[PDB]
Amino acid sequence: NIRVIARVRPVTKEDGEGPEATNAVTFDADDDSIIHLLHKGKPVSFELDKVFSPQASQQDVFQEVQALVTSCIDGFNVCIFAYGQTGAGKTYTMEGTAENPGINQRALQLLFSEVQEKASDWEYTITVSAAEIYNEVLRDLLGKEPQEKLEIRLCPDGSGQLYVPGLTEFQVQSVDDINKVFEFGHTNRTTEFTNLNEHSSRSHALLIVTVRGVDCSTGLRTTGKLNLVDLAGSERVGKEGSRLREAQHINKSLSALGDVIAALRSRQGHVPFRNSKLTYLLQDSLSGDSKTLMVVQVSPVEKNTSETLYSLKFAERVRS
Ligand SMILES: Nc1ncnc2c1ncn2[C@@H]1O[C@H](COP(=O)(O)OP(=O)(O)O)[C@@H](O)[C@H]1O
Ligand SMILES: [Mg+2]
Repeated sequence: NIRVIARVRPVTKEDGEGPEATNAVTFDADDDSIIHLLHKGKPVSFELDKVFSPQASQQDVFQEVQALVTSCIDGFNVCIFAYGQTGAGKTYTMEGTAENPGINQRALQLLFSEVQEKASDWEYTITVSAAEIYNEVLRDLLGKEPQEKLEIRLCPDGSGQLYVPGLTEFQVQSVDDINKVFEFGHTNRTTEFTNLNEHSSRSHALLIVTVRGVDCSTGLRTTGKLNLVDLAGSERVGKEGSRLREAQHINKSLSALGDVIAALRSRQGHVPFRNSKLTYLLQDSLSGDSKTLMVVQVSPVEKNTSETLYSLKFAERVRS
């Protein structure tokens, strides 16, 4: 149910030239689950569920996702997380570019094509919401300025399921529709009266896709949730006051996410969902028969081996 993989991005301009850009990440010839880090002259090795090299394409990465996405059609819930330091490629993996679309566009494209193949008795509705978690505050990335703080409430039917009053939902039917939603989101982040955080690297951004089906011949209903999560950057911040508090919020929320996934993966009795807004919000898409994919992004170069080490230790911790 719970899988942890790493993606090593290629060298970027930010990596520079000279000794700092020397390669530090190598691999095993036979086992694609192994990653080797050279850290301050000493080798450290890690085992994950799968490791993607700097040659891995967006399509290669999506092969880890396509089966999860089709299960949402059937009513399963899924979370996909991108984790790692700012600059390691989280947004590239999740959103991609026009020339190289990421997981978000490929997942929605696959949902639309799967829906189009269902029998004529079925009616599917696909909607998207987008939310920001900044310093444990939840706001609607697609909401009207000034965006209020949102509450996470228990459904009043006693099911124990959670909902977010006032979170906006956009109906989408095509990749062109989702592109229009994403463009609106980008513009909406920096309006004059916004309460959204300008620095995307310091907040968790969640794209919540809801897939609702009804078999119109019987009234049978399915509800699948696909949560596409571009996490705040994990890098350590050297010792603002407000910058430090922000870094501490991020550290505690990411650590809580790791605690929750590790507890779920090991099928321990107590899963501490309540310890963070992110894990509490997503608990119905993490527990039970839900499926989770954690994608740990790392830089390949010597300059970043401290943060690569921290990121890969996080990956091994949640695996386990
Ligand atoms: N797999 C990849 N292939 C090519 N370029 C990448 C890849 N991952 C990241 N990049 C590039 O690295 C830079 C930082 O990536 P970004 O997605 O902004 O990282 P993050 O969201 O983790 O801060 C961007 O310029 C992006 O184009
Ligand atoms: Mg980013």
